[PDB]
Amino acid sequence: APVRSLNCTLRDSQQKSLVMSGPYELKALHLQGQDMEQQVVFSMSFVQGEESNDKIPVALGLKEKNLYLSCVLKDDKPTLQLESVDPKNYPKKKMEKRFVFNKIEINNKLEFESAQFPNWYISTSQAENMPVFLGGTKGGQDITDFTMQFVS
Ligand SMILES: Cn1cc(C(N)=O)c([C@@H]2CCCNC2)n1
Repeated sequence: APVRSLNCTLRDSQQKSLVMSGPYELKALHLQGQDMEQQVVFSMSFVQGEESNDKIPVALGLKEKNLYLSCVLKDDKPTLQLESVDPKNYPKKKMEKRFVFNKIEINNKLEFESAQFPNWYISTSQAENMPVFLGGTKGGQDITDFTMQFVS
């Protein structure tokens, strides 16, 4: 059958919202009021992959855009990128592994681990106006847990 998807927003556990910071970067900042329209709306697709009660493979596309969050090596390091795809072919149920995150329930919140790079997570910084990135160090003040808000 088709792939199933939900529209949603994400905020980090410090309650920063995610906005596009150019065509291919996301940044996290504290947002409230009129400026909340700036936040990115995701289409979260429920994709093929290893699954358990608390760990659900997803892709994170930008709603109304042929753009997906993507985990690749860049200058020999696992990195988060926004990658363009052929809009005729996406979303699909068998997304390529660079596009897959394991959405994990953690202490009433959500973590997004790279399926491609075990124990690398979608991360934000403490400071505002910094990129969303793929973090692979568990020590430090980087934020790896989020809440989801459902969108019409
Ligand atoms: C058509 N469209 C979809 C999205 C999105 N997936 O976030 C957008 C952004 C929303 C934030 C304001 N700029 C444009 N525009």
